[PDB]
Amino acid sequence: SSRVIVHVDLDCFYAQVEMISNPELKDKPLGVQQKYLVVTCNYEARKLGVKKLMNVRDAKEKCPQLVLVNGEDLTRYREMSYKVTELLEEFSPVVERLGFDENFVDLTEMVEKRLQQLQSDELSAVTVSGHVYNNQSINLLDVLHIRLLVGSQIAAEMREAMYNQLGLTGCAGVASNKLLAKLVSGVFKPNQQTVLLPESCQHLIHSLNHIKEIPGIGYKTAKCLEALGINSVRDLQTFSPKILEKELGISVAQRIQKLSFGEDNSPVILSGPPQSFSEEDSFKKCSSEVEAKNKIEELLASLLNRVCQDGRKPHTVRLIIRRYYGRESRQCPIPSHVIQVMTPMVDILMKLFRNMTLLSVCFCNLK
Amino acid sequence: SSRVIVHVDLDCFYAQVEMISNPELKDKPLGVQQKYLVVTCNYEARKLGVKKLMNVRDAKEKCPQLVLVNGEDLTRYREMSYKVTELLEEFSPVVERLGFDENFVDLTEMVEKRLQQLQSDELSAVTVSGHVYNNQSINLLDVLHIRLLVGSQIAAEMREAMYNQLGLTGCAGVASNKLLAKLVSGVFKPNQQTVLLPESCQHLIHSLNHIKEIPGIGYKTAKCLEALGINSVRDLQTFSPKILEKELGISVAQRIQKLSFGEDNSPVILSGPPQSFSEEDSFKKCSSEVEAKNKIEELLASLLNRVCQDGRKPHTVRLIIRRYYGRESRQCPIPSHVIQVMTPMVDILMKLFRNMTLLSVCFCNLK
DNA sequence: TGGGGTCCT
DNA sequence: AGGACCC
DNA sequence: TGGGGTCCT
DNA sequence: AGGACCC
Repeated sequence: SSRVIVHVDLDCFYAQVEMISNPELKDKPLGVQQKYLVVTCNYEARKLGVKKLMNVRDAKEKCPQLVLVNGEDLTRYREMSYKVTELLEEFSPVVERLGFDENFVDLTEMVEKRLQQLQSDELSAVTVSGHVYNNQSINLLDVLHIRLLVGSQIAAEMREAMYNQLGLTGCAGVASNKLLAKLVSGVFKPNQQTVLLPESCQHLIHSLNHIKEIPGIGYKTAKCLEALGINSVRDLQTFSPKILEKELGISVAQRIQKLSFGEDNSPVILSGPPQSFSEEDSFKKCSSEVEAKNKIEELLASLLNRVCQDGRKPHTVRLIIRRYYGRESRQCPIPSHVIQVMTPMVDILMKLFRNMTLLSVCFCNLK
Repeated sequence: SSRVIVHVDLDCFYAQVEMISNPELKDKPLGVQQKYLVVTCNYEARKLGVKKLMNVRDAKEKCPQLVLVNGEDLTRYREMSYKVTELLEEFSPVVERLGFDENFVDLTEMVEKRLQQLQSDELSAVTVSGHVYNNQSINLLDVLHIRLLVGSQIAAEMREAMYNQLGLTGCAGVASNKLLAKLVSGVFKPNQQTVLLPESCQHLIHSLNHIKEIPGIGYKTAKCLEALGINSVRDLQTFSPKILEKELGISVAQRIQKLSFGEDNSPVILSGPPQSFSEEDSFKKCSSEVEAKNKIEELLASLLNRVCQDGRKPHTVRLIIRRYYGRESRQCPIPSHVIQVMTPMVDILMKLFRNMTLLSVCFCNLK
């Protein structure tokens, strides 16, 4: 029943991609910006206060030496993202993407195939590659420890190949399910890896400071957990199954309570090609109304080329909005013959507009 | 590009299935009932006024000689339904179900495979099997007429095999798309078949008396069409694309307007095994409230056995309701280990009940 | 106006 | 989750 | 608080 | 269609 999962997490991904394109930014503290935000920055900058998602100003007045590059156009990041995934796919086919810079790979079959290949002998010489989560002692006679170590060896090879073939660094974490692998991948933050032995599971999960830090617990369930008194991971573990059942509903509840013990049975799912391609414009005050379909000609132009390329054709169009959490969409089929340019598409987007701080087009339901 | 589609439509299906089970009903006018309704009756009864979906009383006082059988339990009808479909599948694999008693089969490849097998000779001796829609003359030199005739030959073989192997009669209609095949299957009503030549398409579509008779136009779009003045099929054909576009939305509108010309590009889709299994109880006044989960133990019992059997296991449960058009549901996952009896299931159905004229359970999302 | 079932938003 | 379609 | 993306109800 | 999650 037991699995060996690796979580691969690329360091400051857009900044890496930009640092490869312009090497005069390598030494220099680098911010990648979108509108008013600094969405990511390389190491040099991070250390001098720049962070997470700061202002192009609250972030410049915490570091004047800031280089900025625009990363609103996601194209190159998207391409390198799939290069990474394809590369992990070549190790083992079942790879799951999470955003552009994370991948889970189920290494179970591969770890076993290596283990069967060793003679009862070199097995005593199995070693770990990278850190062991809470500096825990390894027991070479524990079959689960041996498998996880062989998994940390695959992980280090994924990272070496990602570096040698694509020029990217990143972290990895090896554990027995996706929750834990992703929790432990970030213990040694910059370009390192960690393996979690079973005995330190509670240590890792109790090292969290709030239940929002558990992947799967979002902005909204966390506010509901709070309203109940639940704040630490231990409060969640010990809370009444009943009340939570009856309050977040059986599904959400009996799932996030397992997560609070480090238990998570969800399989790594094969992502394969994307289910949709969409593009957005942000702009606060700026869409008057009707005139700003011009906007609508551009996301199309961009998208059309991308949609093209993949080969597969979209059979659904969608348009999205906000005014001054709440966004609206209208969907419709894409007329069959127009599948097989812009012209009629703009038109069907323009009643999808009229039946109805930002605008987007999505191509969904590819075939 | 051109297709040959057959629509197979079983005569008074539940009554046939019951007439096979109890032959002392064969001569006798037979109603199959559910609650207060006579949902179907065989020929003998139909002719003496009994119809469609009448009262067990407004229908008995239009015919006192009525035998009634209960057909609330859909089990045997459901089994014979799939026997029919499997039998048509053996002619050509792409068969689409519509309710328990209709199937579309795309005969295009099969008609061509027969045509290639004939020598330039016997081709002049191709004949039709059954009626030609508006008594239209056949042109043996028209390649579309020849294909449709070979399609009426496949149809007659489907009907003979359905009769010889399963003991069921029914109608068939052969045409160039599903709209037309289904429109023309019912021209000769009891146990006969009709083939539609292209030149009589407008005749058939204008023989309709209201646009609700066009398959795809339902209760709600028909009321909207009315509100616009649109009543005949010809009003719909001639109505402003624009207004209708802008009023039912581009998708519904540009689709039902094509239908009003007899044009319909939708493929016959392979139904294969069912996407869900559900059971219902009706009862007006009767669910007090909480106590009537007892109800909830039964639909389960029934369902569990069925779900079992198919082999494939449901990963989603759902519960449905109405109070005194509008029904409510709550869905949730089925706990993994309980996939692999009743006990915990009733329980997860009973919070799905408490977060919340009739009740039902659905097993969906089989795997 | 039963007792099913499918796909779309 | 709910609407809309079909039998 | 960008500019993407996925699955569920 | 909209909510909820993740990066």
